[PDB]
Amino acid sequence: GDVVSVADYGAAADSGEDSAPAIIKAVDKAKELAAEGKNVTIAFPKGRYDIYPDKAERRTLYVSNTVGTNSSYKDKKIGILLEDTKNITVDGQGSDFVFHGKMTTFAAINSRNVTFKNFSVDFQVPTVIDLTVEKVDAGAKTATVYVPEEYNYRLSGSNIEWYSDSSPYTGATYWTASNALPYVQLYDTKTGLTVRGDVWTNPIFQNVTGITDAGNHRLVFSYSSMSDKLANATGISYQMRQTTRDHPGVFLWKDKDVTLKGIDFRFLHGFGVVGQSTDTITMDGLHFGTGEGTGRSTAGYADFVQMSGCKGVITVANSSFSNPHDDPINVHGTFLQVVEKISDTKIKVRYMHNETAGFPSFFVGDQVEFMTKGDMLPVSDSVRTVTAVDGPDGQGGDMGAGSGSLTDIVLTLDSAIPSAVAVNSHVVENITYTPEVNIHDNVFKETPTRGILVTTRKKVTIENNLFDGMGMAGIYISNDAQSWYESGPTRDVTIRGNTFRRSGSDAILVEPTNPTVSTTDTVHKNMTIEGNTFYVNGNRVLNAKSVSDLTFRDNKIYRENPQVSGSRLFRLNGCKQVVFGGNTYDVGVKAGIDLANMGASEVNVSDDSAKVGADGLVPVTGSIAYVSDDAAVASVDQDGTITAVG
Amino acid sequence: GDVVSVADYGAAADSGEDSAPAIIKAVDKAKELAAEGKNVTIAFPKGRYDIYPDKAERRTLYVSNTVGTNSSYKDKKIGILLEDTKNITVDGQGSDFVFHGKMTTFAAINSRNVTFKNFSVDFQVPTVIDLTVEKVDAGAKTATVYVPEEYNYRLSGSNIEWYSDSSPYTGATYWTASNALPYVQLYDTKTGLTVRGDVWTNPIFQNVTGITDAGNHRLVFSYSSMSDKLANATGISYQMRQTTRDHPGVFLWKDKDVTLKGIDFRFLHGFGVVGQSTDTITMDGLHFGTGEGTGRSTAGYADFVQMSGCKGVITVANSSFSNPHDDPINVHGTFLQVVEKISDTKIKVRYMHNETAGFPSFFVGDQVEFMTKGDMLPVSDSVRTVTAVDGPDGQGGDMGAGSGSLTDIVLTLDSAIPSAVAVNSHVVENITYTPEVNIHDNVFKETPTRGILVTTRKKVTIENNLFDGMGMAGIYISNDAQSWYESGPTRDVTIRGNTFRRSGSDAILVEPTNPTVSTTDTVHKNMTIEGNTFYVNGNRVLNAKSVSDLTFRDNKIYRENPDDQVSGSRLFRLNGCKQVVFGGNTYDVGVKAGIDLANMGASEVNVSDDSAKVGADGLVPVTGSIAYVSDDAAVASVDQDGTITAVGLEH
Ligand code: NA
Repeated sequence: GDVVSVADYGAAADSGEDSAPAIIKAVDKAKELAAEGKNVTIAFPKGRYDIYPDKAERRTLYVSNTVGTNSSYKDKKIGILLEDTKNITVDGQGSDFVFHGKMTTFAAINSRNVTFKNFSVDFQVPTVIDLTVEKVDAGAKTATVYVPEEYNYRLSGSNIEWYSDSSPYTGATYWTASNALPYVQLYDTKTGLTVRGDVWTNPIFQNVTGITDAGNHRLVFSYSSMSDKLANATGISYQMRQTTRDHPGVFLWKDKDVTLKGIDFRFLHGFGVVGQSTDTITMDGLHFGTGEGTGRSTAGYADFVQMSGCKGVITVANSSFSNPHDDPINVHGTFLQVVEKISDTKIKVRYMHNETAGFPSFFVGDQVEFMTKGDMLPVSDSVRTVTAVDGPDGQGGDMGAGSGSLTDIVLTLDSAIPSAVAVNSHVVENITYTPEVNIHDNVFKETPTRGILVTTRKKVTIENNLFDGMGMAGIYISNDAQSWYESGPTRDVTIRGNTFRRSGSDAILVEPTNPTVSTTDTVHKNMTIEGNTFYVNGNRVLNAKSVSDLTFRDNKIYRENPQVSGSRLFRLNGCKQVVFGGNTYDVGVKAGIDLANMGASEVNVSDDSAKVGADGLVPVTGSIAYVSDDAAVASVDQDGTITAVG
Repeated sequence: GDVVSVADYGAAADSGEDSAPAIIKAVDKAKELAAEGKNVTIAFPKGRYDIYPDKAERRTLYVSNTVGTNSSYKDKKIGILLEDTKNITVDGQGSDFVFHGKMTTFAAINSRNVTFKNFSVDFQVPTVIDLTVEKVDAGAKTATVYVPEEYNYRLSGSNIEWYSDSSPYTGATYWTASNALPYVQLYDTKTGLTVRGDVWTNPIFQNVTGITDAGNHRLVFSYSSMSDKLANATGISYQMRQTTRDHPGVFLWKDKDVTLKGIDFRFLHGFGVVGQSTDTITMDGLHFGTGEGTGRSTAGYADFVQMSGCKGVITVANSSFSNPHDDPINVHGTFLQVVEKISDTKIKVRYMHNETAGFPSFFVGDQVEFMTKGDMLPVSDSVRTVTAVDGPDGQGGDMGAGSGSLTDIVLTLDSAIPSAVAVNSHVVENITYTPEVNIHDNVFKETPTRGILVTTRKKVTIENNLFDGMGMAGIYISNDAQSWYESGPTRDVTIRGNTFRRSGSDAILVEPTNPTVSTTDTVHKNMTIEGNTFYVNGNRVLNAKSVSDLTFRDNKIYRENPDDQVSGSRLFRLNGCKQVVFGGNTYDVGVKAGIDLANMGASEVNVSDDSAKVGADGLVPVTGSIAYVSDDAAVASVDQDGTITAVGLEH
């Protein structure tokens, strides 16, 4: 089909000029051709392109999991915007896109069969400031801090004043900050592990007396007092930032069949890639991670991939994720709480978490289901179809008659709702906007939080991924109408063929946040965890709450560093019909199962070495153990309990 | 009956002279008459009697829960010893006995129907040193410390040197120490609560730069800096001591029908009242606590009452317990571990904890039962009778052939032991030496640890007691072959009509220490908790592990401070229990009448006749269909499971 080259609309490769106006003109041309029925490629002759926010498209938008209703951030600048169109591929052809200030890099709204491919994404001055403590001198009370080339600063006594680049149009500085930015997390240059410590206390900026420029991108800080934190800082990168998610990194809203492939995300400001009310998104060969040509380490200001209230198939494939400041992937919807029963067929529901509000979670024709918050179980026979929606449209206007509030949506339903549905005790899930999820052949590393969060009732496959060094659970499946109000329950989860290394916590945590644990129904159903390799070092493999038909089979559990310290490998809390079979365990791990809110009759270990209600410490295999005559023998009984240590 | 007066053997009441020799002479006379079949009273004309260790009876003795085999402490001085006799009553007639140095106060060994009554027990210089920080001055970096009159000290430099009184025979001081003794616990004079903090770090004695005598029993300590601990020390009494239990406070070994009554224990050195392999001990009207005529606060160097491997009936009645340095009461036996199967009818068993060893836990004719340590369950059909014993006799000699070790006993059994019994995996309990227990109408306060420990298969009744301020569980029922090796499983426990106030932890904790939670049989059986009152403030009422036939009924649960998602624990936790019934309990508004479950499902728990909720908070809402709420208070809406659904402000 047709090719639209940005060079024909004012944007030369490697020009040092602002390409934002030319890109708008190229997109306008592409949409003209697409409206005639053509398949269009917007091509970027390979090179660097700078994209500034000043003249970029501006839209009022309410974006899941960012800033909720906050009027100070409701307007977004968007570097490349495909709006109300179809059949357009943005082909960077290997170009490097450099964005400026605070803005969204690219976005598609109300569009179908759109693709973004083959470019890198970066910011001139990233809004996460990565400072590495290269050496500390407790005697002189100094610290030598490496400041990457990208950042601009002015020294003023004991103060350092950070600033971005400036607008070419007005000379205004896009942003400034002073000394320690609000949040900091820790990347150990030695181990490659990223963790959250005390995120609100940066030891670089504690008791500073003066700063001097030692040249070659190094500063020397001087301190009145030498705290223990600072004394141990050698080799630690302190990655600091504001936490306001003022823009999504990428926004895919009310689209259908979106593809992102072959994109190198070297830095995303504000948030990650946000899919919202979109049918089918494919993410293939994405690399979230700083390049070779930078001393920076942060690639994400927050999460990498957020798929909120989507449907169709969400695919994440052949991609890598390194150093976000929050979870790499979260696929979820939003529970809204019943706050008024207007009639048997009409209810007002409310966004209860202050970072998710202001956009539609319901359209006419969608199906919804009601849940009781306390046990997080569905109301029997509570599926209804939406026949009218009055509330925010996500752009500052009204759907239907509107609701008068960015947090409230009035729904009319096709028949009377169950009489038990009441204000505050019940929430509503849009069950039409639940996606199938296929996350396979990816690499997750340098992550302080969880690896993957996924909560959908459709088919979930998490397969052949490597999780290396997740600071919290590798995979986390919740379902929550307590703090986060993220739906929904799972019905078909397969976790297969993954490897878990250097787990900072449980490898797999299933923890819906219901305070009431039902002993007769479960929140989640039909979960299979098979063929995985778990390297363990004192944390659990599986900690699962309120799952029925849970199978853990044919996995391999190895000690990472090959009376007994560490947790039993397994914990089950209010589960039903649990089956263990065919797993292999290294000698010396606690292949045992802690039980909460349930008895042993619901756990079948007849085909496995794991022990219910005991340590299950795995002894040497066979009837004869070969032991050095200078080593001690710990005798292990048939439940995996040590009886004596010589 | 005949009377033997200590005043006829050289004792002079209120003389300050050593009465130990006169007491020995008087006991020798009483034993003569007792052997003639007479019922004898040994009488003390009312007054103060001083009893020194120098000329007191000395006995090699191995004493449960003190120092085990340690040869440095095997010999005990005993102020009043009834040995190998019967039908003797020591009647103090209201006298005050003051002991000196480090010694056991009184003891009865291998004696029948003996009584001690009607005296107070104290030490000239107690071996617990109670120091009260009365004032702190952060700017001056000083603390003003009250030192009770009873203690002797000298200051040298920034050091304080403690010393006892001196022997009247040799002139030598019985003991000395400097600065902080090894262990300290905290009595808050404001609240009456006693706790353990960092017991190995005394803030009075960190960073001291000077000590000044300020007169009237006060010292001013000066410091190079003021730690947060010391800054907040005002009104806290720091009760410090060594921990070596070199003597039992009282020792009742191999007796039958012993009575202690109307005794005021103002201070016991070394350990508490120890019953050991004794059949029936009655304790009635005992008051463990410092009197009103001292500034001291510690009454016990460690525990108050230890009944180790006894049988018959153990009664503790009408008594009070204030400020020990360990649990007021522990009734238990000792598990010994199988360490050698010599034949199908002969085994060697071993004392595994280093503070309990060197004495017999088995006698010919006793019955024993075998347990698997992992799940702490009995081995089926494993009750056997002892036909021979080779091991320590408790005073440094051999029973039978001996065993060659103070920790090891060789038992011969009447028939072959079960074949599943093996070395190390199995332990033995003497089930003959398991007592009935009746603890009633007592008061427990000012206690940093647990109130009552009891592990016996015989009938247990804990009834109409007051527990106020226990730092740890009020009642603790374990059964342990893991660290402490204290037996045994319970079969008939009733906890009735008690009141628990200011509970530092769970009110009642049942926690055998089996690492394996058997899914079939329970460690404990038949436990009824009824008619008690629990004042609660965020801790649990009942935390029970591995009990079958557990009934919690007709109790009253009140909020301790009736002015105030939700903080505090659910009131109940059950771990591997069976056939549990809750019924007829009453709960104040705002308590979490909910039940946490571990290693068990909800169908084991019958709450049909109760408000408690399984697997939910069970927060108790305002009673009735109308709630009267101030229009400046918020409403928290509570669902049927006791879970909060919303918190308003707008009603
Ligand atoms: Na088309």
